Amino acid sequence: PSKRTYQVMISIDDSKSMSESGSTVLALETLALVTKALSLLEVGQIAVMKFGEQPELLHPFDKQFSSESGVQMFSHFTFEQSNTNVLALADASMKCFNYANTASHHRSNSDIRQLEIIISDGICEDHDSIRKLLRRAQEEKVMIVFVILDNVNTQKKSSILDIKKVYYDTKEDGTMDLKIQPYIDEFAFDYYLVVRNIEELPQLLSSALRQWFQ
Repeated sequence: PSKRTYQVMISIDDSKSMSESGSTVLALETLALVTKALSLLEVGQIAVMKFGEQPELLHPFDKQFSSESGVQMFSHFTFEQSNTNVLALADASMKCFNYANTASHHRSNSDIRQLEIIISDGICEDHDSIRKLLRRAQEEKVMIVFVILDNVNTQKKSSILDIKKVYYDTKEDGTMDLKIQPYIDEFAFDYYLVVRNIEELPQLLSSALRQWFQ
C-alpha cells in the first residue's frame, strides 16, 4: 500500500423508501459492518449524516471514535422505523457539503481529499437542484460517490420503472432531462452505481480504492 490522506462523510437516506426494513437495516448495518470491520486508520475517518426531509448529523468524523460507540449508537440513531419523508436533496447536500468539508478542512490542518458517499435509492424529488449543487461541488473540489438503491420500497418492477419512467418521460417531453440526476456524479472519477445489496460493496471499495489512490 501507500499514502492516501483523505476524509469521508457518509450520508444515509432517511426518506419514505427506507421504510422497508430491508433498506434501513442493510444501509445502516452495513455502514456499521464496515466501520466495525474497518481499520479506520489515520488515513481518514468517517463522519455520518442521516437525511430525509431534512439532514441530521449523526456524528462528527472523530466522535464515534470507538467502534463500541457505533455498536450502541446505531440504535441511538435509529432511522425512522416507518419512514414517511422525502429527500430534501438540496438541504441534505448543502448540510453535509458544508459541514463535512469545512470540518475536515479546519480540523486536521492537512492534505486531505474531501469525499462524500451518498447512499439513497435514486432520483430525488428535487433532483433539479443538482444543477447548483453540482456547480458548488465542482467549484469547491468536492468528490462524491453515489450508491443508488434499486428504488427500494416499491415493487421490483416499479423499482425499475420508477427511474426508467423518468427517462421515458424525458425522451418525449423536451422540457425534461433525466440527466440532471446522474449528472451530479462526474462518473469519469465520481462513479455511481445501482445496487441490489451490500455484497456489491467490494466493487465500490475497490473502484473507490483506485480513486483513493489517485
